[PDB]
Amino acid sequence: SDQEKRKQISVRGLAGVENVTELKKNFNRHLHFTLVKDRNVATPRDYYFALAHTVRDHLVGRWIRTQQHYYEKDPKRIYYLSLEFYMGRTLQNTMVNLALENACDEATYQLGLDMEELEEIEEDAGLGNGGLGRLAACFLDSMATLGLAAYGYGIRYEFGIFNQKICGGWQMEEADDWLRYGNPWEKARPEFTLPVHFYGRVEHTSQGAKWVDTQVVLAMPYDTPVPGYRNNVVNTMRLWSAKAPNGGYIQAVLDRNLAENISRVLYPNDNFFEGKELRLKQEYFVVAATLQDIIRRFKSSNFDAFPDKVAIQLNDTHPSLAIPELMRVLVDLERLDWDKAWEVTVKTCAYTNHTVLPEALERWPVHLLETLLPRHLQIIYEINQRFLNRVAAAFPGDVDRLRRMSLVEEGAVKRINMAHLCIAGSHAVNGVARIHSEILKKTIFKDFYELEPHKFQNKTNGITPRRWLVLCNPGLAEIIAERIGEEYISDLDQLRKLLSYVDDEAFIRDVAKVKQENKLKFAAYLEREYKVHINPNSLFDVQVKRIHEYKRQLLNCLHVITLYNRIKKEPNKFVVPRTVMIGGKAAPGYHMAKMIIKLITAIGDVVNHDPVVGDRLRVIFLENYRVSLAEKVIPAADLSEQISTAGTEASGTGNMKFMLNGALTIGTMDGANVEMAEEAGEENFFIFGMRVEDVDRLDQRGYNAQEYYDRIPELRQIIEQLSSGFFSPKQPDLFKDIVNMLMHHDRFKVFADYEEYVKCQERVSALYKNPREWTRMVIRNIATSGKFSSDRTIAQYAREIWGVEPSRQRLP
Amino acid sequence: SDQEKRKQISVRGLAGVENVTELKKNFNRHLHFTLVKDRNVATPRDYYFALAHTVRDHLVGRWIRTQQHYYEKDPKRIYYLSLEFYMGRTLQNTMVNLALENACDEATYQLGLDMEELEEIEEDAGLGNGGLGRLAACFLDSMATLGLAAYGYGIRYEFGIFNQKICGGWQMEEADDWLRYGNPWEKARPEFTLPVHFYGRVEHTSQGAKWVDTQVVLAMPYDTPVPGYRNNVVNTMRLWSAKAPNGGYIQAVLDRNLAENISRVLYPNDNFFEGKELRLKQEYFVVAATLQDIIRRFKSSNFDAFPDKVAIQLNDTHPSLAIPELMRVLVDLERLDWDKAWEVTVKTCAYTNHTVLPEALERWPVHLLETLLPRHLQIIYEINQRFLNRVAAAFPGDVDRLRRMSLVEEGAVKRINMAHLCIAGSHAVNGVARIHSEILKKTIFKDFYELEPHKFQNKTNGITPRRWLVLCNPGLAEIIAERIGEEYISDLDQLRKLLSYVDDEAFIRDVAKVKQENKLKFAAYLEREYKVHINPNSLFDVQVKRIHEYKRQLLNCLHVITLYNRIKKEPNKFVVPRTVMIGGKAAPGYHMAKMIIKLITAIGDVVNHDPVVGDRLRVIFLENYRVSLAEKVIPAADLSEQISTAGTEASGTGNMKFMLNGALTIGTMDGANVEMAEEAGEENFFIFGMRVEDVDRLDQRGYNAQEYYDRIPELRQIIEQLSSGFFSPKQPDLFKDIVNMLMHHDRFKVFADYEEYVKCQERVSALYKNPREWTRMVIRNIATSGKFSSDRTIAQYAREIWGVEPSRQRLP
Ligand SMILES: CC[n+]1c(C)c(C(=O)OC(C)C)c(-c2ccccc2Cl)c(C(=O)O)c1C(=O)O
Ligand SMILES: CC[n+]1c(C)c(C(=O)OC(C)C)c(-c2ccccc2Cl)c(C(=O)O)c1C(=O)O
Ligand SMILES: *Cc1c(COP(=O)(O)O)cnc(C)c1O
Ligand SMILES: *Cc1c(COP(=O)(O)O)cnc(C)c1O
Ligand SMILES: OC[C@H]1O[C@H](O)[C@H](O)[C@@H](O)[C@@H]1O
Ligand SMILES: OC[C@H]1O[C@H](O)[C@H](O)[C@@H](O)[C@@H]1O
Repeated sequence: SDQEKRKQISVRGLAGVENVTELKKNFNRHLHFTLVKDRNVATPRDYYFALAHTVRDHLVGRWIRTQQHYYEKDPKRIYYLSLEFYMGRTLQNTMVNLALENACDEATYQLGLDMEELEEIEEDAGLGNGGLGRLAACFLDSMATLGLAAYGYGIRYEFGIFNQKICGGWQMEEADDWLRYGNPWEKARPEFTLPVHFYGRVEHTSQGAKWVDTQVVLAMPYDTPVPGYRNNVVNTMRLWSAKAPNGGYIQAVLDRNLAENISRVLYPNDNFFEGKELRLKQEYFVVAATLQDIIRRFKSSNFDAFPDKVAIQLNDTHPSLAIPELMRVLVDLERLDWDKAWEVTVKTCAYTNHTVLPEALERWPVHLLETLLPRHLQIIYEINQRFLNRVAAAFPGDVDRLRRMSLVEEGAVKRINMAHLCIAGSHAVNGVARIHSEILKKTIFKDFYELEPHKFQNKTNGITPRRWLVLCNPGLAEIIAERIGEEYISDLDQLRKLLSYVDDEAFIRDVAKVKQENKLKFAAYLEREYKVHINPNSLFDVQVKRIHEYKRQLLNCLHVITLYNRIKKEPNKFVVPRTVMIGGKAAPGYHMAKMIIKLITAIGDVVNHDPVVGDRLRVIFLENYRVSLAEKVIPAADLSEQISTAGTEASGTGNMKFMLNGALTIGTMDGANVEMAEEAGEENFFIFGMRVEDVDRLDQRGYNAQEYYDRIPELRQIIEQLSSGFFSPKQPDLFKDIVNMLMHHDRFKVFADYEEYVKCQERVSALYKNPREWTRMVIRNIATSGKFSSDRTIAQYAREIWGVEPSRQRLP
Repeated sequence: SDQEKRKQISVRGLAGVENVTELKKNFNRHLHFTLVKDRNVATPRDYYFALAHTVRDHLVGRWIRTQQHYYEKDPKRIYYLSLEFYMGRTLQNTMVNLALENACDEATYQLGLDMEELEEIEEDAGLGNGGLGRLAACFLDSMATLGLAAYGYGIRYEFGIFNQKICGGWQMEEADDWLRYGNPWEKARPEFTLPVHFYGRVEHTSQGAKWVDTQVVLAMPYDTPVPGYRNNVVNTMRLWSAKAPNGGYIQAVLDRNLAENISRVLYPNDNFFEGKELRLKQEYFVVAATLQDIIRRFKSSNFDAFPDKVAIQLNDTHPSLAIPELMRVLVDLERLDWDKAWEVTVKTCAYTNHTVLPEALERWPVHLLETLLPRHLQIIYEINQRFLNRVAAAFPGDVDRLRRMSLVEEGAVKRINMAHLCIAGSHAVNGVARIHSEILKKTIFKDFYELEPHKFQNKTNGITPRRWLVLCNPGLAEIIAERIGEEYISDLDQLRKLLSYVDDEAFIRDVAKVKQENKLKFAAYLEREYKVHINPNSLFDVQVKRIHEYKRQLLNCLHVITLYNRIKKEPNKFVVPRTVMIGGKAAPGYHMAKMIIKLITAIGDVVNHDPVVGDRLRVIFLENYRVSLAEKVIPAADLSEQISTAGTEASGTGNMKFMLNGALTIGTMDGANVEMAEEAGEENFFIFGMRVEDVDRLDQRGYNAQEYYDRIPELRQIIEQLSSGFFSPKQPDLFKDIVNMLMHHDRFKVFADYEEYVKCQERVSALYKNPREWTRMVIRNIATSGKFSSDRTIAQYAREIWGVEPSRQRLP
């Protein structure tokens, strides 16, 4: 009795068995009881929510069963700490991974509703800037699919990356109010709310140190379910929200906004460090709450065993304060000896590096750290002293090495090198692509690689075949399925078997048919939503990624102006029609990035209206590039632009998405491009330009852009056009900053790769002229894209860093 | 087909038929799917939410059916505009009105849960300061119960009235974060979001005037269901929330908080005007959005008919901008002639006055109005000019009358008298108690009553018998029910029939038994929650209401010190044991109110620890008085203190609650006390002190507190104790401001009513000494409390102001 009567309360029976009748029944229940509406007043958005709640209900039993499972079994837990999780939309993904897509599609059909229309109502959960943010998302999906006891931990931003609008040809930022109509996926957990401390001071009492007189900010966690692919595993992504703890009364209540501002906006910087105190607060905020929750879970089914039960993966140095914080907790609060604590910390943390550009790495001024986090600075100084002691003993006499390896950067404004803090406090440091990891070992982290070689590894990036194939390209996924089955969805290497079809006329016809369907669908979408007309029988040339000088959208710009100038030169000469699409967001304070967007639209303004050009060349800027737009444009792409200066793009992931969806690649030997070319065969790739060794040689003697300008007539013509106002009649000097940079301050040597890039593009169009051969080369690409699935990347992280074994065994 | 297939989507079948099996089934469903939890980790709060969602589901069909009904039938609609709705808790109330209380009680029993415990988790929706806010709430309940097509319209405050804490004997304010764990009762309605304009300027174009260059703030509505008593009617309370429309990017996103601050906190002023611009914004905010929604609904099933279809009731002058706003819309936007528009407006609006104190009435400086609402000020000036033209024609030559009646108050700081704007723009003005309405006609609104007698009415206040009897005193409700049935719950006049039992020994025994049960339960609650010990066999003397000088808690203080001094004087003389309880909140900036709370605790500090006093007298301050505490302490009260200075308390409603729950009343002939004494018979009341005419006579010759001090030795002793530090040893002069006010600046003549109050209290204890006679007098009170049910008040408003007929006919 009594407590035995509570056994009734169980998940036991849900919405049935996963079919049309019960689904309709539940959609209906949600529309009336959850949305408090009826068919006469229900809005399209209401229907979207009704469907989303019905689908979400199917996650619950699994979600509860999975967490119960980890509690019972008690496996080692993996914690992915990141300040970004670029999740995109959740509805379709959930349906696909739960195998409910068809049933929901039919149930919504019988209720007279269009599921595709409804899916379009959901907006992106854009809590990320780009690559690094999307990687965390793909990683969450793969860890679930591989049955790992993994937890994603981040910040629940009220405003994700800004929604970009184009006005007058310029980018305009708009707050991304994604939580306006609520979020049907998350579930707040008040009872796990935790306190995070700031400022204050340190007093050294008999016992040890004490952090006193601090300002408190509460951290309320919101859980979002992350379903693996058809294995009945539902993992959790826990995002923290800032809440005030509990000039006059009114102002005091209005001032609660100050403390809650911590989780207000995602800083829109991609590959760029901005030392704003509010960002430092966000970083400490996610770290402090996360570590408390991790230790709680550890204590609930001493610390010697911590590393055998916990793995903390730092996505970049953003959550690096986890190192000194874990030490603070173990030493100050748990009272362990420093060295035993340090052993535990190193064994627990591992650091992932995503870039080699100096301006993209974190170096916090010590004055900012001493006032905001006084005891963390003290602990960092002690970590530094003991680390420097070790290198000094390993390399006696080498004082300059000590200076280079120090966690503290002396100078006008003393700063703390966070990357150095991470290497010292992690048992594994990793690059995200073979070439990148090697560059780390030879340049920026060389001193560290020499002191601790065992620490450095590589983990080439990947993307999830679920969202990036099954989800976004059903057509491609089905034709691949009719030939080889469905086991590839969680074993991408099986795509290899498609090589056996390279000379199969049916498959060759099908690959091309799927592509043109996608091209047609994308063209329809652009005309409907933006009233933009694009020629579907043109080659879709696409460069989508954040706007950057290192990504060289400018090089792409030089090429399209070349294509235009050549056409005007010889109007009646045939050219492979092209629709050149460039999309991506610029960071608010990045002037050159904003000028590049303006140059792109400016070029289009001339190119797109020249009668002699007509249907032959069209240049368009894809506004507001985000995960959901990627899922639309990537599958309709013919040519994938991956032209960063060799040695600058650590890996890239968009490159992999384009390859998986049937596009041929034109790029440099940079990042993962190297490994992708290796996988498909350089003969099936369009690699061009300088190699890393080539830019290094140019650096040794000095890069003189004038040389290339004096030697290339076609290049001179374009700069002359830019400078004279040909692309900006009403404001002739509009692009003088672009021209000046290119001519005298180009760190990314655009002119040095111009000629080879233009020639390589000539060969791309030569191949496109032969559909049969273009398609056969495409098949050889898709068939070798298997190594780039995040399931592979994750399995390596698991076996070589976390010390846990992946698994595709389903739960009941 | 197609659109005929959507007929399936219907409310048709819900959670069954209203019994235990289906209720358990649904509680369970909600716990797993809505809270995403299971019995092993569910917290008590989770269970509370599970139960609340299950109950809420029963509201939906009715809620949808009711609104559909008003749309089909299209009755005249009544709009109750108020800046406060003191709703208290919703769970029990909903269960009671839907007749689900017993079933939920049993279903939660079988699931091993304690419903009472769970109900205690819900916190008050304290969006009100006191009387005026509670009245709107009681009114919402009665309008539903009387089948009126009524809509409550207000602001969804993020923070209601502050939670009061007592520290060191002083009040400490704490933000009331009532939406922290979410609100299971409300349902946001994004699609009805509306724009509200501020600042800007006015330009007079050919056509007419135009309000241009304004700052926009969006208004998002949240609906809360309000169920009538067992008639299947569910009306709506629509509360507006402020949302920003869509120094750098980051700061710009952080600055969205500024516009959303409008709906952040309820100003904690009770009977006091504070001219803060943020308050003016809140007032315009609720008015502008509300009027747009009202006109939308009007247009969707010309303006001549507006008054036949719309009634706008202004709760005080808070939403008075509705008058100039309705004119702005009709003239500027709908292009109607001024006079036809004015006719429509007056016929549509009616104003309710709640006080006569000058400091409690709204007078907005014109500079504040010209910058924030430039065209409203222009319209107010035109309304003034035309109104003054009418009085001038009605009273030729009377220039001083024009000056007194003007909507504009000249002087150092020109201001707009909002009460005057309301009378001019309403077809009915009303006081809230017979004596109050008459005072309006003879003093403050005299000039207006002389120009338009037909306009002035009275509508004596009431309280709802559902929440204030059935809900809070089940014991009393059941014994009354065993004698006369249940029809009284929506026909309170039937309580009259209990007079037939005044000499019935069973009923007499039962009334006293119910009271002592409540006294016992309250004593248990105070010891559990506050570790406060009170003697259950003492007479519970209670004064709960906001702390004010006009309410004279100080007079009550003088009495308890008298009781103490008399006991110390003659220790061995018998006295009726008393537990004097005083509770209520002080406005943050009201110094005297805060000193009074401190004096109360100070007195307790001495009284409660004197060994010779022992169990005989105990003085306690009930911390954080709010609607849910009222429901607990009022039913356990023996003596209800209603001692405001005659002519100051417009009505009062707590007085009525105490009468309905079996407490005898000690008070002045003020507000509704007059009508309550009339109903039960003054012989069954404890009326004392000066009457209105008596304070007026004192005012004519001058109030000299020194006279009373020189003539009353016992009074002199107390002031001497206060002044010397007897109640504040460590800070002797702590209460010098209280003493100084009483001696020389008492606008409320406390000393003038001291002697009569003390004697009247002697007679109260004389009666208490005789339980049988105390109880019989109590019966005569409860039996005549019927006129004070808000159902009566509302029926009068309906028939004499709104022009609509009440109805108890149930819906299916
Ligand atoms: C006690 C063991 N856990 C478990 C079986 C959980 C569960 O049943 O979760 C389901 C409702 C999705 C879960 C959990 C526990 C308490 C409140 C809320 C959650 Cl969410 C967690 C966690 O920290 O999140 C567990 C853990 O490990 O501490
Ligand atoms: C079209 C007629 N109305 C009606 C039958 C309603 C209804 O079915 O509401 C149910 C979901 C609780 C209701 C309504 C209409 C559209 C969206 C949301 C609501 Cl809530 C209202 C309103 O303004 O609130 C109506 C009105 O009058 O305009
Ligand atoms: C995959 C992805 C990225 C990363 O693209 P790269 O070309 O590797 O820089 C950026 N943004 C979005 C929306 C993505 O989907
Ligand atoms: C009824 C009520 C009031 C009004 O009380 P009066 O004594 O009429 O001023 C104030 N506060 C609360 C919580 C109430 O329930
Ligand atoms: O590692 C994930 C991604 O992180 C960053 O955004 C890098 O610029 C990119 O090259 C890398 O692919
Ligand atoms: O009208 C409702 C209430 O409004 C105010 O709070 C008055 O002080 C009170 O007397 C009245 O009862």
